Amino acid sequence: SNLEERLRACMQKLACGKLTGISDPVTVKTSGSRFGSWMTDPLAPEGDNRVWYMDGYHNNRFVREYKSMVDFMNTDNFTSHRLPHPWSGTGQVVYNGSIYFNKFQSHIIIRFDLKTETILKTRSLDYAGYNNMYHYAWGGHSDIDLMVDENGLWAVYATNQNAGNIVISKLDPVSLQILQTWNTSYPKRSAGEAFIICGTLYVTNGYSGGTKVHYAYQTNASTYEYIDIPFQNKYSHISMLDYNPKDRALYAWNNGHQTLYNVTLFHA
Amino acid sequence: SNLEERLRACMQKLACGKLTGISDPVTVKTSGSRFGSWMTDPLAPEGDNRVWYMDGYHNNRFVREYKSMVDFMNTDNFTSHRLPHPWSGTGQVVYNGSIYFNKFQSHIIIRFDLKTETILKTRSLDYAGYNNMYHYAWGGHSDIDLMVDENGLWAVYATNQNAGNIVISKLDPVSLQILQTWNTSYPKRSAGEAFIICGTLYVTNGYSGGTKVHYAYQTNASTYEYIDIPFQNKYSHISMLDYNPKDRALYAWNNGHQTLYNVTLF
Ligand SMILES: *[C@@H]1O[C@H](CO)[C@@H](O)[C@H](O)[C@H]1NC(C)=O
Ligand SMILES: *[C@@H]1O[C@H](CO)[C@@H](O)[C@H](O)[C@H]1NC(C)=O
Ligand SMILES: *[C@@H]1O[C@H](CO)[C@@H](O)[C@H](O)[C@H]1NC(C)=O
Ligand SMILES: *[C@@H]1O[C@H](CO)[C@@H](O)[C@H](O)[C@H]1NC(C)=O
Ligand SMILES: *[C@@H]1O[C@H](CO)[C@@H](O)[C@H](O)[C@H]1NC(C)=O
Ligand SMILES: *[C@@H]1O[C@H](CO)[C@@H](O)[C@H](O)[C@H]1NC(C)=O
Ligand SMILES: *[C@@H]1O[C@H](CO)[C@@H](O)[C@H](O)[C@H]1NC(C)=O
Ligand SMILES: *[C@@H]1O[C@H](CO)[C@@H](O)[C@H](O)[C@H]1NC(C)=O
Ligand SMILES: C[As](C)(=O)[O-]
Ligand SMILES: [Ca+2]
Ligand SMILES: [Ca+2]
Ligand code: NA
Ligand code: NA
Repeated sequence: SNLEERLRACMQKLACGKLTGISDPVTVKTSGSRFGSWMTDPLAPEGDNRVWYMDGYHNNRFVREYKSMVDFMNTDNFTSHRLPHPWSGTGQVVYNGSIYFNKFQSHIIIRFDLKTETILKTRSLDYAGYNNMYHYAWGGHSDIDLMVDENGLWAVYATNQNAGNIVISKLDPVSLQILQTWNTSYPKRSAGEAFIICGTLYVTNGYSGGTKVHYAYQTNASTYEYIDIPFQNKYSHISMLDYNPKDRALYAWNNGHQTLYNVTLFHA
Repeated sequence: SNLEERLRACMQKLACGKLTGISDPVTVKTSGSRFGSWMTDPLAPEGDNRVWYMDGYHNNRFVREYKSMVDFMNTDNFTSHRLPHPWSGTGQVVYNGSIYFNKFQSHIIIRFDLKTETILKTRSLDYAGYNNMYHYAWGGHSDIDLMVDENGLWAVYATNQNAGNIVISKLDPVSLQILQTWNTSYPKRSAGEAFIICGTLYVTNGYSGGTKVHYAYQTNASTYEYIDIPFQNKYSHISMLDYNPKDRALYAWNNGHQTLYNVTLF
């Protein structure tokens, strides 16, 4: 049981490569307000296709849980979980059964276990801005963006000591301690969103109109480059874009729609 | 236990990289004739540190088994296994309990199970040269060279349809079928020795003198480049150079000496 998860994690790392393409988005659902996030747990056991869904970016503490991806498309059946604190932004992630989010109007990260419904850890992000200071271009208190890739848990934010440029920190999923930190050269307020695939942070140019990935920072070498990978902004406003390594897709909240993007990675 | 093997094979592939260096050799044993091969199974279970030893490039069918590396260094304590046919060259490999070798005066490959002492599979290598035809630069009927890396079992040889240039084939360890073939443009006669690391074939400039790895063929892209990775030829003649994925080292038969090189990957 434990060796299977160790093996699948190794297989994912072996199939890693540079982002070369983003296919056309599929519309999974039309629901919610203009802003929000949705996601699945890439470390979910066999079965367990539960979709987690958080509407809005402010003073909403209710998380919806859908049974599966198909029940998320066609039905409105769900159970609601009340978080002890409201989240800020749409930067939450669900990882190995716990939801990680930014506490409302703070730089505090909270790990909340979804089965027993209890706070497991609370830790402030050192020098991270908050309260619409280093938001993504679309605003909405998106100062801190937590995400998961083939390597584990990550925090994307910005600090005053870095002139408001994006900072990447690898997090420990249990202690929430910063294991390593990279200073990028990209202003977080000028990015429309960001996502990490295989240790590489990809940053988009904006949130409306003709969007593209145009900056990549490689953490394995602390190098960066400007690129041009366009993707279709089907409903013209994107407020959430995150990669899921289990199904190699970007999850997006797009102007009151929930959409999915297949990605292409380089494989010799 | 099967997933432990499956997880370890994944971990090895994930730790792969480009060859960047070869350390100074260490002389493990002084024995044997001018030509031969020695190796360990990269897929031996824990507790199996057996060293396998084959003296000569012809007229010998007796494989020696030593208990461990330390018994190989300091003792002459070994068991003899008599193969059903003599081997050709020094390009044998031991892999997951079987020995793979080229049968004397033929291009046939034989998989021989060591514990049951049984031939498990026989198959002619397709279009491969034999009998001192497309040998390495040192000769010794080394027409066909079987090797193992992180990805499994390989066969390096030359064909006439490839104008005498090195051909690489990935083999199935059970059926001995050719899964995929790559045509290089490196003339096998000019190759001193060759070995595969992480799907890349490395070819040395000679079996003698100031030896150097100077050619790398990347099978993941069918491209090649010229490199410069010098290593010391302690005893002036090398009849065997094999990579072992488990210990990240090169095993060599250096003119009656058995030596080991550590490799550095990127
Ligand atoms: C919602 O759930 C109820 C009870 O669990 C079930 O009877 C009903 O069919 C479900 N509706 C949909 C649309 O899935
Ligand atoms: C996921 O959680 C289980 C127990 O709930 C733990 O044993 C396991 O190590 C965790 N996996 C990771 C990758 O942290
Ligand atoms: C990032 O920048 C801050 C302040 O500019 C500095 O204290 C820290 O050492 C930097 N870290 C790296 C990895 O460059
Ligand atoms: C991604 O590709 C898979 C298989 O090619 C397909 O089943 C799935 O529908 C695709 N999803 C998107 C959003 O393109
Ligand atoms: C071989 O092993 C025996 C005992 O098993 C020992 O007495 C003998 O000395 C060993 N051979 C050598 C060359 O040391
Ligand atoms: C090694 O041999 C065993 C037979 O005992 C087999 O089950 C296993 O799959 C083999 N391993 C490889 C990598 O071929
Ligand atoms: C290699 O060359 C032979 C003949 O020269 C040809 O039949 C074969 O298809 C070639 N293989 C590849 C992979 O190019
Ligand atoms: C190779 O490296 C290992 C560990 O660094 C060491 O124990 C061994 O002696 C080295 N062997 C050679 C031949 O340098
Ligand atoms: C999308 As806004 C101006 O409420 O941060
Ligand atoms: Ca994101
Ligand atoms: Ca060799
Ligand atoms: Na996120
Ligand atoms: Na060999």
